[PDB]
Amino acid sequence: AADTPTACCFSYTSRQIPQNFIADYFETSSQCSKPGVIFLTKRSRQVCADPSEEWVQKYVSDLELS
Amino acid sequence: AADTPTACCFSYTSRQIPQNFIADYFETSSQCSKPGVIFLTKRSRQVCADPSEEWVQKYVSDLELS
Repeated sequence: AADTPTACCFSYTSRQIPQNFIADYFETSSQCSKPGVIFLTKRSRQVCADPSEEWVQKYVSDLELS
Repeated sequence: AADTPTACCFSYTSRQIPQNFIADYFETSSQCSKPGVIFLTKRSRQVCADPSEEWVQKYVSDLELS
């Protein structure tokens, strides 16, 4: 599907998520004013995170290697 | 719930949706770069629509007045 709305991030979480709550991730479209990663947790919550930060890169990396 | 991603339209459906498919609507955040209305259909398709189009204005008013 699409003309689906596209997910964009305008603020980012202050505080790092327990890595074992993390089920998945994606990168927000380049169409967004800001760049971002969206982590999907096990409860299926979606969280906006700052792609510059180490923990998000780590978590993304770990997710891609698994 | 937040820090959810916010929904933004980057383009608009170009065929008017038959009105009796419409289940609901929301307006996109003013943080998006473009205005929008996301219509939700009876089957749960989310559809981005130009709020400056006449039929969208109509559908929105009809939803609000019932």
